[PDB]
Amino acid sequence: GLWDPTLPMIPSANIPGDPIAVVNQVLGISATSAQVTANMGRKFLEQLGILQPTDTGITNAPAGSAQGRIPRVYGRQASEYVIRRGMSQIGVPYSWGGGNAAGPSKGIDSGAGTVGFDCSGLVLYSFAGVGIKLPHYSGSQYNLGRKIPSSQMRRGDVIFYGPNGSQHVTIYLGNGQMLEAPDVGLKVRVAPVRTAGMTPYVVRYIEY
Repeated sequence: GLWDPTLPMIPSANIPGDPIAVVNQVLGISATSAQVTANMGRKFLEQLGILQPTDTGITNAPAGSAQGRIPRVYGRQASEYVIRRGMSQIGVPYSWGGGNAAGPSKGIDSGAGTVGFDCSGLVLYSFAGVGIKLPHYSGSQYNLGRKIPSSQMRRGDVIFYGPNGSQHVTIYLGNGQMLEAPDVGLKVRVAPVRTAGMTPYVVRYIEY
């Protein structure tokens, strides 16, 4: 069928726009995922020695393009930083609708009382570290980046499930393993790649 039958066979949480990501009620400040992501992207570009005045920090490339703001010679470094961000969240609770560019957050519905990540929240959190700003919905994430045949997926590519990638999303680690925020009551985990429900393409956000 069209779905990974180990997970709920429904579209993933679809949270619109540019959510508030950081709140400090003592200082009186708040800022959105796009603001936090831009900040991280500028820092990353500055650490590569390439920050320019025209850089907002959002390092997004046009959907389908094989060229982006992060130079190819630095793409492995960028991918490894994204993977280390994601892996640092191993053990954080799953929460449906949870997560933003700054970390786990309260979800919606089954995730309303849990600070955690859902599938697309973990992906967006991870990639935010290098300025790549992703929407909080797996199906919208599936329409960005560049498609790679699933048979040719590589470490750092992003695996999708369900029609239009709507059900679930994970980060491929190589060697048949993936990082994911799986389902209610579980934790961010490494698990074997599942092929049931997998789309015929993975998405590459960082070229190298």
